Amino acid sequence: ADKQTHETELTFDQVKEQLTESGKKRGVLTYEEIAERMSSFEIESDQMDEYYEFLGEQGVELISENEETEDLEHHH
Repeated sequence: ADKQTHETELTFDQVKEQLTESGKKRGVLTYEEIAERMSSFEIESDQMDEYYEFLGEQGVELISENEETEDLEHHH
């Protein structure tokens, strides 16, 4: 719950919360779209794993990116 800035620059926490919400809506998240936003920070795969576990527990399946179509009924 560590708030983002007014410039829409988010924190690791906020990005976590973004991705969380997105995954919660979809039921899925590709690993690299998750990594994408975390590229603003320095997040290793180890730390990512912790987030993946988190997401999984909330209700988000993490797919790769080379696959995706269960959620592809939305343009955006």
